[PDB]
Amino acid sequence: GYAFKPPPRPDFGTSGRTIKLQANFFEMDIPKIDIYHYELDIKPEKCPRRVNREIVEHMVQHFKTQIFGDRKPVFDGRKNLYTAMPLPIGRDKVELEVTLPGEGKDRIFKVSIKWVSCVSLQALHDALSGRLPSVPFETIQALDVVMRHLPSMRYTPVGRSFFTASEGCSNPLGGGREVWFGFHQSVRPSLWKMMLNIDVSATAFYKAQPVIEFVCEVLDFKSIEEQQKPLTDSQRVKFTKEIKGLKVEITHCGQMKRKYRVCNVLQVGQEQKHTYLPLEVCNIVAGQRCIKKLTDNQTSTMIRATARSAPDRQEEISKLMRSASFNTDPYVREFGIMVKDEMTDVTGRVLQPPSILYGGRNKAIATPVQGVWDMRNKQFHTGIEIKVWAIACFAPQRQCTEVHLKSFTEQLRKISRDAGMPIQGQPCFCKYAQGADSVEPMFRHLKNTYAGLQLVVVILPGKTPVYAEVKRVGDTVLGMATQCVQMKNVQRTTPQTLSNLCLKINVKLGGVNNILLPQGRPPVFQQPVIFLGADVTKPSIAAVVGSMDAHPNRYCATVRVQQHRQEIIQDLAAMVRELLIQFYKSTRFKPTRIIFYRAGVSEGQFQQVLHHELLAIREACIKLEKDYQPGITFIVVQKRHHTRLFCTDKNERVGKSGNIPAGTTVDTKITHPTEFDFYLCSHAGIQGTSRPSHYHVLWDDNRFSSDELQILTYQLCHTYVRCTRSVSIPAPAYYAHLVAFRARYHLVDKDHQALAKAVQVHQDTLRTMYFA
RNA sequence: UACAAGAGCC
RNA sequence: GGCUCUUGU
Repeated sequence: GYAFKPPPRPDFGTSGRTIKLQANFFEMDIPKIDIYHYELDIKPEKCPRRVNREIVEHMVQHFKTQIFGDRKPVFDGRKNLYTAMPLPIGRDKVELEVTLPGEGKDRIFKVSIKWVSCVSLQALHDALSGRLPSVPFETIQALDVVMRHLPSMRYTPVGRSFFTASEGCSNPLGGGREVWFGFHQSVRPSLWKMMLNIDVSATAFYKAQPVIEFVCEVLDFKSIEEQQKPLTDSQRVKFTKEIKGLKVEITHCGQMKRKYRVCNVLQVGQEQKHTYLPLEVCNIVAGQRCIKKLTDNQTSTMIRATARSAPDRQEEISKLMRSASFNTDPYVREFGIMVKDEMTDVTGRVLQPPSILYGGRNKAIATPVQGVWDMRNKQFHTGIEIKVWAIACFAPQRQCTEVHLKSFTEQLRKISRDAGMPIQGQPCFCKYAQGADSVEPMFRHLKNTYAGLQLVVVILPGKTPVYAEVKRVGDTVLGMATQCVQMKNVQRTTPQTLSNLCLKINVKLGGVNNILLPQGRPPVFQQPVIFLGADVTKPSIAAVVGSMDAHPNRYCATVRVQQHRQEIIQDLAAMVRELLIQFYKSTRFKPTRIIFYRAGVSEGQFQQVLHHELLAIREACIKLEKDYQPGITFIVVQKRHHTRLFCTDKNERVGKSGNIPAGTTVDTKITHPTEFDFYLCSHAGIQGTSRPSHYHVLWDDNRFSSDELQILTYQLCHTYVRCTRSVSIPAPAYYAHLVAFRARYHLVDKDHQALAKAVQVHQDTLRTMYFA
């Protein structure tokens, strides 16, 4: 039924200079054997995943000769149990009773092992060979979890990651926090091998040491003898918050050991048993995190403990590939899996960054220095005659101050005359309001008093719903376009920092700031073209931005509100109806090429977002004007993945980060062959960072060649408003993120009546922006 | 919310 | 979705 699939890729890329890169991939030889599948029905399910792993280890170490023998399984810690060899258990569902011995009451786990399937590895063989259209994910998770279970004992796995132990090292941080610098282990398909994907993770952990030192260090009370007088109930309530939910165990029973469960306060387990453990006998076994409670400065320095440069990331993943030694891993090499520790050789395509045209008096050309360029006193295309405008500071009055607002305004108009704006005069009204209570009479006063008001400036303290109320009022009620600055960019200013604000408020009303070179433009630009971008984000968010003209700066935005915990677009018809009628109003020309975008989508949701975000635009385009179906170039970006690219022996080291140069498209040998995709990194040296941006283009209507698509997408990265810094993701996707957050705030002041009473967006703002 | 880049947070 | 820091033009 789901025949509305992404098309196969028509042609590989050949443009630009070809580079031989070293990706974040590790070559490995995968055999043709079939991995079997078994299910674990665990009773009870109140125990966590680590307790399940310990009990499965107990029944291999206790019932070796009956279920397994020398053939041994591999384990996914919640339900799944895979094995490369044929286990001697078969169809027989043994409801094995795990008997951990105890003080009278033994810990009884009722687990049943049942054969489910024999997973054919020839399916993934046909997948990476290119003769299958789509790569299966169940078999890629089986190949992932082949290499989990032996490192599951040494590194306690949560999510799809690993949490390393202190291999001869130590780390204190304070407040009961330590960093467990493991790694995000993954495997991704390719052409030749299903090469491994290792990225460092480096998260926090709540250690594996008993609760005496915990009450020594977390409550900062190392001795209770000095605290002779007891405190109030607050330490008891904090004890109830923190101590409950952390598993302890006994060690006062000789060789007989077991693991206990904590649900009451320390009143371990039920109150009807005879095993109660005070603070002097509790021992916490590893595997406990995510129930953390501390201030965020430890989180920030823990983020610093992960923040590593790209050559440092090369050395760290190379050290991890040496020290963990997955070829020396016993059950992995018993499973027929061996890896190649050496970094791969991948063939890529570095791109010439396109020369842009800015208009104005000179109309000369500026070229990017590997994805980055500055205007540097070069006038843009269409400046806008700003005559009357207003300031409505909705921060408290001490923050937005008068002489600093005057110097911000003056340096804004002076750098905007340097960049080519005819800003006429000071703003007429500079009012200093308080908050979300009284937003409406002064907005009515600004609408009725100053006729033809062009822009209103709003100053905000931070994340607060006076912003939410002013955005809802300004884009639904009466209709002035609201641009918002915080004082953190007003108090400290640099010419870049306010030049980019003047070019945000340039396009806020509407105008053209940049145009690509007609010689440098792809042949899509010889026809009219609509650049579209979607975003899914307390009801939830539907928000889509489309452009206005062939000159790629003028856009406009739509907002709707949808039900929560849903990441689909369902009201797309009204959105792109408004976008294409505003295109028709803007240029008197129906655009011929649709360039769709969406930022931040899950990898498994692609067929459903294809189903609801291209059939909806098709039933909208039959509703706008008859015999009008422009070709859609649907590009779905990812921006969060564990797949990196590293420079070839530092041949072209750029920046202090040491990452790869900008535009380095890689489609062969590490990207998925069988579908329509490419990697792209349009970045520079920032913070110490290794990254691409996976532009998995999900639909091309007329099936243009991907050589044109990648250079058009690189240009569209260099058609942002803030194109002064490399924006890495083409412009309507990031506009869509802004307008998505806008729809989010549009409904916070409060079935769907509260939603339906504040969605009637005004006609005086849908021609303008409310997001940049 | 000048904008960007991304480690997780919890 | 959620923030919280670091480095930047």
